[PDB]
Amino acid sequence: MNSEKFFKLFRVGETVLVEYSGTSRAELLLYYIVNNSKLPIVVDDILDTYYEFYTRLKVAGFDVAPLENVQVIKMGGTKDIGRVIGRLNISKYVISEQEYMEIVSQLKDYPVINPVLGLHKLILLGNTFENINVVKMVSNYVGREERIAFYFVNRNVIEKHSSPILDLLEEVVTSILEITDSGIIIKKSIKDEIAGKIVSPLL
Amino acid sequence: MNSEKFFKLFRVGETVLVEYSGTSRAELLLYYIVNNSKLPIVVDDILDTYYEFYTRLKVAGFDVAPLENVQVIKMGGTKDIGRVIGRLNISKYVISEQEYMEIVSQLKDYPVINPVLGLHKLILLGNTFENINVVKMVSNYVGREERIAFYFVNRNVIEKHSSPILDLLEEVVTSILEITDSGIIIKKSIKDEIAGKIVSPLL
Amino acid sequence: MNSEKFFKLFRVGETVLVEYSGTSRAELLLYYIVNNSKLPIVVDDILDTYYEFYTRLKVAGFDVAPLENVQVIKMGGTKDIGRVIGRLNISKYVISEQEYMEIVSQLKDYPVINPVLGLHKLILLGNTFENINVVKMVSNYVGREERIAFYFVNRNVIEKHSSPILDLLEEVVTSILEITDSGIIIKKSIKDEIAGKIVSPLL
Amino acid sequence: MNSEKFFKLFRVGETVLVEYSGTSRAELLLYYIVNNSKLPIVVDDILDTYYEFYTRLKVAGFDVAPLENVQVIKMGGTKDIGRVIGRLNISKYVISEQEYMEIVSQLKDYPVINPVLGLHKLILLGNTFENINVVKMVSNYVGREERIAFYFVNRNVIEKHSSPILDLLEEVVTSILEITDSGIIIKKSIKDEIAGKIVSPLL
Amino acid sequence: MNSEKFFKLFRVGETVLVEYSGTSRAELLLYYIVNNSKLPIVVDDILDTYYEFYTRLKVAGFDVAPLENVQVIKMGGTKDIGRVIGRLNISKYVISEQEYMEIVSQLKDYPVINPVLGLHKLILLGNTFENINVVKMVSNYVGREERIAFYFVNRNVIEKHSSPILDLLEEVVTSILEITDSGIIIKKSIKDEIAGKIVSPLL
Amino acid sequence: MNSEKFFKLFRVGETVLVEYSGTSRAELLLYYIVNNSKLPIVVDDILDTYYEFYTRLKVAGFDVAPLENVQVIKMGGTKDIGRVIGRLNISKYVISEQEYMEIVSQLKDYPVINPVLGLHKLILLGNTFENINVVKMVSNYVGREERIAFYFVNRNVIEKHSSPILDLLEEVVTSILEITDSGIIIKKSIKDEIAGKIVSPLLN
Ligand SMILES: [Cl-]
Ligand SMILES: [Cl-]
Ligand SMILES: [Cl-]
Repeated sequence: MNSEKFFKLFRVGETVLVEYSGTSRAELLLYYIVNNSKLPIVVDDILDTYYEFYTRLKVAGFDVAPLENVQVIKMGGTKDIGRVIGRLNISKYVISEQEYMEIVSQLKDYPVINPVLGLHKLILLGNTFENINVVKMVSNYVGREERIAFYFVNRNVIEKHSSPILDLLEEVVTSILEITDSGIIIKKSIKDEIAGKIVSPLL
Repeated sequence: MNSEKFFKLFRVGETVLVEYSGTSRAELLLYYIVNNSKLPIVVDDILDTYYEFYTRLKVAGFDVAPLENVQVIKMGGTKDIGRVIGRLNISKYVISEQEYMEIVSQLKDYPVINPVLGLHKLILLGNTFENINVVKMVSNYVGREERIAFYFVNRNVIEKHSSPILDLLEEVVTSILEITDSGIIIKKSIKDEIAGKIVSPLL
Repeated sequence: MNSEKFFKLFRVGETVLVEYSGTSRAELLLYYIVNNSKLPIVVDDILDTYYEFYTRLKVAGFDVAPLENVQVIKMGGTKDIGRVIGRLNISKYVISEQEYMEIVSQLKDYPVINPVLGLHKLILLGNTFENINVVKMVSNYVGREERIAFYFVNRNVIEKHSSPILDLLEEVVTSILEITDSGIIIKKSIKDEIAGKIVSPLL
Repeated sequence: MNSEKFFKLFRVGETVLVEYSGTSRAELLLYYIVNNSKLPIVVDDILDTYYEFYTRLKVAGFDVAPLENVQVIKMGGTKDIGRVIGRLNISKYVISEQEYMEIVSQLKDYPVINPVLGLHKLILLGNTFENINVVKMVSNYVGREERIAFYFVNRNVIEKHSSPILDLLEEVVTSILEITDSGIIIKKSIKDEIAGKIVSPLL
Repeated sequence: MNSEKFFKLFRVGETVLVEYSGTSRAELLLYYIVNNSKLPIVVDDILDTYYEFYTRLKVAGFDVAPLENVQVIKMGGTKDIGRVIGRLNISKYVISEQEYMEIVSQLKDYPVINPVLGLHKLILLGNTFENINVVKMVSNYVGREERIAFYFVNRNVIEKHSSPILDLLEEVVTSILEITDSGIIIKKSIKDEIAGKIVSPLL
Repeated sequence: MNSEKFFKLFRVGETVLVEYSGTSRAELLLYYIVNNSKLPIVVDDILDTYYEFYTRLKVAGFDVAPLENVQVIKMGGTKDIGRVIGRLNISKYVISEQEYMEIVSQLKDYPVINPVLGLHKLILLGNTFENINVVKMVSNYVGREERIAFYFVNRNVIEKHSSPILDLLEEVVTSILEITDSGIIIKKSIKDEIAGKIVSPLLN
């Protein structure tokens, strides 16, 4: 389907959890979301995960120019991809809400489509206490109508490291998508009209 | 069913465990209880869990005025939602029974519906000794006629952290409801007849 | 069946393990055993577990006078229910054998029905060596004709905390009953005539 | 089946592992072997396990005189049952072989039936290194024609504590019996073909 | 099935994860790749793993001269096989990518087929933090058109040591092959069509 | 089939993993390999495991003279069974490869059937790092044509202690045999013709 038709499945302010595995080729959905987007794209890049998506798409033969043109907010890492507009540090595997808000202030083209890559990395690295703060990190932004956030997370990484943390994560978001071989399953949604349905937006 | 009928399933003094998961959208049931209750609402908000429920409902388009109008006793956390009448500290992942009673003594309109949110968070953070004190906290109030308590807990979070603790919790409460896709199961009840039955008060 | 016929399933000196879960509402079987008992009742109350049973029954509308009139030996705890004839301190999660006998001497008119509540708590809290001491505490009393003991234990609490202890426990007792939704399963018994059979004495 | 027939399944020098569970009432088999023995009986009583078996049989109504007349070597424990001809301390959850032999040197009527009770307790108490020493002790006696040893072990206790240890144990013994609800299964035997067969000697 | 058609499944710059187990005889596939590659072969030999593949093929009766003539970069280990053009010390279970780059600067006949052997050894040895740096090492080269890398990893070793790590690895590579008894499963590929298909190039 | 045919399933230089369990009575297969053998037999006895196999066979009624007259290289242990031609020290649950070669230097007959007993014990006793060294110890001798080694290992003991280690072990060997009640399964082999097949060599 058309890019903007897909976004119509969500409301401004939502936090969407996109669960995928290593065989899912999640970078394809990320490309679909960024390519020819009608709204401004802002990527929160955790631990150089955007660079990984980028290189995989580049090798696949995609035109990565669109990925290079979006604005990015790095949280750790040393490989800059896209228009970096901010660089936050990660202490105790969590960012500074103070610094983060000071960075988005330079944005004024709201609303924006906000993909967040690499959250599962932070979770794998920390203990229960630090994992809980990472989730608080996510729930702290749910509802801010400045954007629609898409948290791409490798489901298995989180499940196997700490199953309780995955459950907390699915609880605080408003919608949950799961990339499977036959398409994208809408596990949870604000619109009961689409809950449990499977869509194939890339067709 | 009627909201007046749903509440009839319980009697004053009961402690009801409401088990849910990340895909349950448990906030819908909380909203239902808050918006259809004819008694005063007193929420025990553990670690800003109420703010998360409120935020999810708000984004979902619900009129959340009823939520801001209830009385709230905060245990930890920093996000105020509703009329906060007390703030307790989470020392050793538990709360003082003395300081709590000191706060609830300022209430006169009894009985009340008392939703408790975030207990699983407390449990997830503590060890077995601390978890036991949390369970003891819950059993110490079972039977007090000034209210009917609804403990909303993310079942998976507790079961994966300490399965024994989840079973202790289920033992000490008088009723147990579990939210599923088909509806709400009454897993345990004072009424020996309803056990195992499923109801859909929100349809 | 009327309680006194239920008691005929056992022989004086027996130690009966009553296995239940949080959804069993085991307090119902306890009430049945205590109410109108023709044999004296002596309750060993571990860590205020008797108060929890009492409280759930009271809220359920039972006439709990019978529970307040039986003799009780408390092991730890601060909630007094019934005629407390003794208070024993808990050290390393077991009770002094000397102190216990020192207390049971002030008793006459044997045999007695001896409900023991809360053993699973001692196991959940103690270390592996203390868990073994708990089982040892239980086996020390098997065979004494002055009573028939009923150890009410939350099966899941023990098995999910330390499966080996449950096995040791089941081995030292003479009879094992398991409360299920369909009735009480007699998992083990001295009488090969009832082993594997299910009875419903509460009807 | 009669005593002599059952014993013909084994030859002198053999070490037989008798696996059971809490619900098996293994004391019935021990009674069968003791009461029906033309050979002298010598029991290795580890951590008062003989006393436990004794007590269960007594409460069951069995005539425990035959158990009181066997010679016993105690390893730890404080409950004396039978004619104690020796007492040994358990160092690091193992037994000194030089001290054990110094005790059995007083026996002048060979061969004997040697039941060994409570081995799973020594294992539940030790770590891998200490557990390996226990199996070592067991394999050092295999083959000695002065007796036929029957090691009664609670299978689940060992398996849950250390599965590798159970596998090693089964490897060093010459015969393995497992008590089930339908009868005793011969999991391993020097006699080919009877492996996998089930017998009911207590019928 | 084929010879030159095999390499056509991949594009220059790809990173191929080849998953196998102890019963796969994965060396057969390595032999095939080395012996049928028209491009230069450069092997990254981690902890003398090339020597193990080599000895196994030699014993199987294969002509291993082709294995001895490829260029090799040893990462740890003391068993030289092939033509060692560089050696790297292992520190914190990873190597200096900077020194590695210097070592490969001598290569001037690009592209090359780059088999990497023994990665699961570095993973089995390190902790989570170190395992992440190993995966990081792998993702850093994804897309470099100088070669096509085939990482031979014992799947069970990684999965059983750190399941989260296996999922991270599968995520960062562009293609994944899994050796099975029925043939090679293409679990992931830049070509949508072939994903899920099985090929038997060794026929 | 007699040993002669059985050994023909393998070729010199191979390392064969023989997986068994406590109910397998693996000693019977060992007896079959030793009793039956035109080639010289050399047993690597780790932590007195040979004594245990010997004792079980003895109580079973077998003639154990053939086991008493073979050459043995002890790796730890206290029970002397067979003709001990060497004693090796076990440090960090592994054996020095420089000392081993010195002990087999006295061996004039090649090739020899080399049953290695008790490896799972070294693994059960060590951590992951020491286990990996044990595996290296096995892979370092894969391919030496002076013998055909048969490592008798209690699979469950290794599997339950460290599943990864078992997979690593199965990887470095050239053939894998698994003893079951219906016979010996050939889980892996250099000879594709026999792979996956089940044989019952103990049948006369
Ligand atoms: Cl309904
Ligand atoms: Cl009945
Ligand atoms: Cl055959």
